[PDB]
Amino acid sequence: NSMKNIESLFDYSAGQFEFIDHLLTMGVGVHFAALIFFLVVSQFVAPKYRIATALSCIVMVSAGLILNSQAVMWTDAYAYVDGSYQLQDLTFSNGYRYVNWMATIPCLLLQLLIVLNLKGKELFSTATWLILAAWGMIITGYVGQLYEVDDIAQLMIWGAVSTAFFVVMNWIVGTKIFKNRATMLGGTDSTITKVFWLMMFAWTLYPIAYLVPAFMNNADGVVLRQLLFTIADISSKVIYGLMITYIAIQQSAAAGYVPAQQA
Ligand SMILES: CCCCCCCC/C=C\CCCCCCCC(=O)OC[C@H](O)CO
Ligand SMILES: CCCCCCCC/C=C\CCCCCCCC(=O)OC[C@H](O)CO
Ligand SMILES: *C\C=C(C)/C=C/C=C(C)/C=C/C1=C(C)CCCC1(C)C
Ligand SMILES: CCCCCCCC/C=C\CCCCCCCC(=O)O
Ligand SMILES: CCCCCCCC/C=C\CCCCCCCC(=O)O
Ligand SMILES: CCCCCCCC/C=C\CCCCCCCC(=O)O
Repeated sequence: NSMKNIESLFDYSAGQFEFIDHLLTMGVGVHFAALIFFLVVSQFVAPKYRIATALSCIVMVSAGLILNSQAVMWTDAYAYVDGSYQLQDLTFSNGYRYVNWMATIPCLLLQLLIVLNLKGKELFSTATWLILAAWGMIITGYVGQLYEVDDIAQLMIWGAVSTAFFVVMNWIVGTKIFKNRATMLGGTDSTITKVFWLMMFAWTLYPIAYLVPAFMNNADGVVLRQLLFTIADISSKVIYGLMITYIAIQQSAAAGYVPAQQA
């Protein structure tokens, strides 16, 4: 599965290779550092919204484990031989990120629907359609990147299908946001709209990294992809979770929950 990604096609200078290593290991620290934050502030969240901060904790560990896994796979697969790091074993692939997205994405959507104050039949119903839409997006995206070396044509086609799901997923999310923001407390009706636009931006970096094989097929394209993934992870998971947390607390305060009001 690794011989199918462009990471296996190139040698890397010590600078390119250590930069990629430091990106992944930094992501681990950021994610686990934020996990502690979400764990601490959970006590300041009303039971109605407390599940939202817990799903962030799940996202943080899910991300940190796979970034940690990627970092160790990166240093196992390459060895500095004759002035460059060269592939040794076949143990590094990006497919492990797509497995991470399969898990974290439902949690990210869930935490959104919860602070939107959906409940009951609508929560279950809206969650089912979004998760299925997201899984169709992720799965077709995973199949396309298997061809990122061999058949760029198939990458583009599977990329097109994946984007169809992505567009439908966003129209559902946005529609639920704009039709349910008048229900949000403490002024969080204004914050949620900005969260939606934070999503649009952060999530759109992924398909751009997905296309790096097609417009920058060299060792600097590999660095660029990881840099885009790192920016995207931090905004779609950390910053997004922080703002979800703030909305969960603000509404808890406006709802009379004392620990939130005292914070
Ligand atoms: C031909 C080969 C087979 C191709 C097969 C894939 C093509 C269908 C792709 C997208 C349709 C998505 C439409 C399904 C979503 C409609 C339901 C929905 O979105 O409901 C949300 C609602 O707002 C919550 O209550
Ligand atoms: C790969 C080939 C396929 C490419 C074709 C892509 C077409 C892009 C069109 C729309 C994007 C929709 C973005 C979703 C933004 C949601 C806006 C929204 O939800 O509308 C407001 C709401 O309905 C009020 O209640
Ligand atoms: C870590 C959190 C999130 C939300 C990751 C999201 C990933 C996407 C929105 C990926 C999208 C793709 C598209 C739209 C088409 C090319 C294939 C991708 C799966 C990379
Ligand atoms: C088709 C794949 C299955 C996906 C189905 C998604 C299931 C989601 C179900 C409801 C989410 C409920 C969230 C947990 C309870 C918190 C709600 C609350 O107490 O306010
Ligand atoms: C772990 C549960 C996986 C979810 C399965 C149910 C939802 C699937 C959603 C869309 C399926 C898209 C079809 C992808 C299969 C074709 C790719 C291939 O050739 O193998
Ligand atoms: C993730 C992006 C989703 C959108 C993908 C856009 C689809 C691009 C459209 C096709 C342009 C024509 C493709 C040219 C042929 C290239 C394949 C080949 O080299 O054999």
